[PDB]
Amino acid sequence: ADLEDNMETLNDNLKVIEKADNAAQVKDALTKMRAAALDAQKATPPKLEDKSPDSPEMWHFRAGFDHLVGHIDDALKLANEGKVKEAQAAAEQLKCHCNHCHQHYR
Amino acid sequence: ADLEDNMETLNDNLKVIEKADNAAQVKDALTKMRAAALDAQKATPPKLEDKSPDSPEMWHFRAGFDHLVGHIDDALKLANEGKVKEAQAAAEQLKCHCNHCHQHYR
Ligand code: HEC
Ligand code: HEC
Ligand code: NI
Ligand code: NI
Repeated sequence: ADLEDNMETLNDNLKVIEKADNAAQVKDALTKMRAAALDAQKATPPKLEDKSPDSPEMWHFRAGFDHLVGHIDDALKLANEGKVKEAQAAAEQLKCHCNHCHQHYR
Repeated sequence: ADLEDNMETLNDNLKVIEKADNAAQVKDALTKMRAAALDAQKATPPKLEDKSPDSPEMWHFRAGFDHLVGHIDDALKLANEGKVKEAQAAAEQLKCHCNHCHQHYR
């Protein structure tokens, strides 16, 4: 959808992952998070409306989603190994990506 | 100084900023962190000793310090413009940079 919908999706599924106790639930939530992050990367945040596409600010904004997606992919691999707790710990650590982008651009 | 020397400097001074009794101590600690990070950026982590200066792992390692230096510079700017409580709040967010790189390479 749009950036507000993608953001609550990300937040909702972090909670799902912390709640869960098996690999399938974690995998499903991470998969949902991955789609939301890639969709949000296409948007321009309101505080960067007139910035150029390759501007330093737009570059760092887009890079933040690439990096979030990379670490979602890393947590997905752990869940696919049956390493539930390690996948959950990796998911919890995604909050650093949320907070970093927010402090720049939210 | 080698890598774990720089890491001790980063660890000690991040704690100084949180506990500092005055603003001059915040700036001085941020300055020491910045120097340690730029030195550490020129190191090879032991888990990557088998990688070239061009490996994707060495690239992400170097970029982590670039980004940490940028955010130290942001906090230094707050401190230099007299907004030292804001600089302290920004320094607290630096721990995510530590945790992210450690997740990969520590
Ligand atoms: C940039 C690279 C971001 C990353 C990574 C994450 N978010 Fe985000 N978020 C971003 C912006 C620019 C905004 C402002 C939206 C606006 O239209 O002003 C937000 C906002 C949120 C919100 C609030 C939703 C709202 O309608 O205001 C939430 C709940 C949120 N973000 C959650 C969130 C989480 C949990 C993230 C990590 C998993 C995350 N975001 C990453 C930009 C970016
Ligand atoms: C990569 C870009 C890193 C960033 C950013 C930070 N650290 Fe780090 N740290 C990194 C590596 C590769 C290692 C292992 C070094 C080794 O030779 O094994 C470390 C290690 C530490 C340690 C342990 C020190 C030791 O004697 O082994 C500490 C206390 C430490 N790091 C602290 C630290 C802090 C507080 C950081 C943020 C401010 C931080 N590091 C960033 C790689 C990276
Ligand atoms: Ni990473
Ligand atoms: Ni940044």
